[PDB]
Amino acid sequence: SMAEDTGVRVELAEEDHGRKSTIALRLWVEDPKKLKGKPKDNGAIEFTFDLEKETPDEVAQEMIESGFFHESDVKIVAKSIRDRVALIQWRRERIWPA
Repeated sequence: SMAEDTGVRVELAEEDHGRKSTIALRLWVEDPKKLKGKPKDNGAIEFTFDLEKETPDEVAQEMIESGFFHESDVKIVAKSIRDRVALIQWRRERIWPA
């Protein structure tokens, strides 16, 4: 589905140089009214994401298993990661090459 403002932000922690399989990301809650479970506010959740081996759904599920979000918000977390990773991959394939 089209990218949207889900209430959950996912953004780069540093520039993507395109040379490695991993990128460094940060996730935080921008609008808690859009979540069924209201999390503790301990700041951004940092994480490295492997573009070759990992999916947005697996990382979202690991965040549920770690207690960061309510299980009824898993689809919102997964979509927020997916929207950001799709932009990173577009740039690697369609902009970054000479």
